[PDB]
Amino acid sequence: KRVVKGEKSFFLQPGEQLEQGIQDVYVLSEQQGLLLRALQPLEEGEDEEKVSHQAGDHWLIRGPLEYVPSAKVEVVEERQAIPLDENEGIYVQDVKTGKVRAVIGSTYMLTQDEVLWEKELPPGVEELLNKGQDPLADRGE
Amino acid sequence: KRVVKGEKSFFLQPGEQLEQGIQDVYVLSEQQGLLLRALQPLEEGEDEEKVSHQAGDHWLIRGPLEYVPSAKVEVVEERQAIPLDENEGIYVQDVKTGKVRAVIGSTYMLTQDEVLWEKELPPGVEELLNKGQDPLADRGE
Repeated sequence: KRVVKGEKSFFLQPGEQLEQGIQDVYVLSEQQGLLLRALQPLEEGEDEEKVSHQAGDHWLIRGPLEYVPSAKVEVVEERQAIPLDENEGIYVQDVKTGKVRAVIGSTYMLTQDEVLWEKELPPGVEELLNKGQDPLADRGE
Repeated sequence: KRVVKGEKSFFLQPGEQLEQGIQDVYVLSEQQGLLLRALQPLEEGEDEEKVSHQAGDHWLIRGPLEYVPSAKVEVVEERQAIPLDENEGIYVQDVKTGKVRAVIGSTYMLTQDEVLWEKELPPGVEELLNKGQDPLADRGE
């Protein structure tokens, strides 16, 4: 395969074929991210540094930038951040280890190897959490 | 593409085409603003300074001026200010962090990365806020 991008016009020479038509590039705000897996060992030096991936890896792409998918890379998931007030939070689980924790405070984008963990409650505690906002008359009788 | 603006008349040469017809420019009062996103990295030095944007950014355009959209810029939203008396206010949320606050006083235009946050109340408090303007006879019996 061969990936062609940009303001460019050309002829499909005989033998060639477009894979999935004319596709449009991924522009991303700083509230948006891409999860994407490597099919083959690759080297992508977009900036001065060089990230080197293995043939099964994942990584996350976040920020305000325009990304065109390489031929060796597969896009897995589109991510957004999660907006959190101070004294709000969510429970995330690092599935590489298992360590579920609570991230609380600023807005947060789950990185690679993180998934949302549900917290489960004993029977009747959930009915007491919401009533306790103003349980006045209940407290009365 | 190519953006043509002004008192000007010309012929569409063969091959060319207008995108969406003859369009009219955005004139804006100082109570009106535009939210608009960058598609590609751009440089727009309208004044002496130079704002440099990335390929996913947002920014806000406010004031009394006439704005014609560039080819690299996309208009996202038209904003107005919100008129506020002293000791009135609204709850806005900076979604880049999450920090919901209360802006109170002068009239206010939500900048980039701000959205309105709803404040929710316990059951029965809302019925007591409005009755307390003159709760005379209720207080009596």
